[PDB]
Amino acid sequence: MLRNLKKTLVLDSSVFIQGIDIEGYTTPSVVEEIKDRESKIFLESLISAGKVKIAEPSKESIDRIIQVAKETGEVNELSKADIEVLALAYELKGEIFSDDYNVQNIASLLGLRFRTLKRGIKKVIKWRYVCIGCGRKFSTLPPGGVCPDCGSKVKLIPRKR
Ligand SMILES: [Zn+2]
Repeated sequence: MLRNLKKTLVLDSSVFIQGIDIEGYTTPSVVEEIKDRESKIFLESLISAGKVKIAEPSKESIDRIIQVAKETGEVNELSKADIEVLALAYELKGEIFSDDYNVQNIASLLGLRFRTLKRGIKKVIKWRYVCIGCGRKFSTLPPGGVCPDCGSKVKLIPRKR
């Protein structure tokens, strides 16, 4: 009776920060660090409403992030909650919800489909030019349109996204 639910989905700490009513699983790891009132009452209520169920990842799932992470460089430079949520969803091959700069990247290189929020920029810029040699990014054409880092020519590129 009346058991509407989405497909598999895992929710991050940040989802309980913004006020995003959604369903799925939550990490008993991250909730230990959730000290606010909004992000408590909301999380606990959705839990008790059976919108979200408790699940922490397998070790191999954590180690999965470590593999691709040590290949991209920042291996443990990411927070534990971050790794924990992401890992779990990769074991389920389901879905994720978050809106962090690293969280977005990791799910990207891991190939896992996720949702994120209506922000757009909070410090970053657009850009539109690329060196051909050292592959340096530019937002403008340098003098001669040549690379102040390798001397090679610079050319235009497609959209950021
Ligand atoms: Zn260059």
